[PDB]
Amino acid sequence: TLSILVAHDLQRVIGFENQLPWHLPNDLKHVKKLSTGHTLVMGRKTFESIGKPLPNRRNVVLTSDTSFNVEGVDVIHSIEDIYQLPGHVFIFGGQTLFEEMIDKVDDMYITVIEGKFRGDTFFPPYTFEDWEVASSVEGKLDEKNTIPHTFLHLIRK
Ligand SMILES: NC(=O)c1ccc[n+]([C@@H]2O[C@H](COP(=O)([O-])OP(=O)(O)OC[C@H]3O[C@@H](n4cnc5c(N)ncnc54)[C@H](OP(=O)(O)O)[C@@H]3O)[C@@H](O)[C@H]2O)c1
Ligand SMILES: CC(=O)c1cccc(-c2cc3nc(N)nc(N)c3cc2C)c1
Repeated sequence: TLSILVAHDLQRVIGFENQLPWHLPNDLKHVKKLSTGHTLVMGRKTFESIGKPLPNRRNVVLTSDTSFNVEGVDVIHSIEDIYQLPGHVFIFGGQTLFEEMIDKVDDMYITVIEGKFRGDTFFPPYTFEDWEVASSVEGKLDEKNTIPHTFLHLIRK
């Protein structure tokens, strides 16, 4: 299975100045639950933003930099390499990876952040004409999670 994993706001903002624009611990728990024991593929900027691989999954970084050889990370240099990765592979960002992969993936796990943030990077437009809502789950709000959000699993029709 090849899936997208993304959090985007009401206007599809995903990032600002190489960080996520919001603080939402519940989304990180969601990412942990979905991708633990599987594979994340991410662009170089996304990797540099987190600074080290996420524990307990295969971390794969797509970059043209042939000097990239980082402990605990596998490197790939072509989109085509993604198709050779075994098991459940999640396309993890950022904007450039999402744009390159949205027409190729089987499904998408989207956290819709129900607010409008300042962004400099975006998820590409998509239409529910093309995507079946396999599930839609409102996230719970509390002291540590104060922005409304919804977890959508979309499957290509
Ligand atoms: N909200 C979310 O779900 C989410 C998730 C992830 C990231 N983000 C945000 O997304 C933003 C970063 O997105 P971005 O588009 O600027 O960067 P990115 O997608 O993370 O990384 C872009 C880099 O990936 C490499 N790359 C992409 N396609 C390639 C290809 N076909 N061949 C070789 N290398 C390729 C290139 O690295 P080289 O230049 O080294 O060749 C390119 O400069 C940040 O703000 C981050 O916080 C948001
Ligand atoms: C430290 C850590 O796990 C962390 C910190 C800030 C942001 C993110 C982060 C959260 C994310 N959430 C979702 N739904 N999807 C992604 N593709 C994603 C990607 C990254 C990089 C992760």
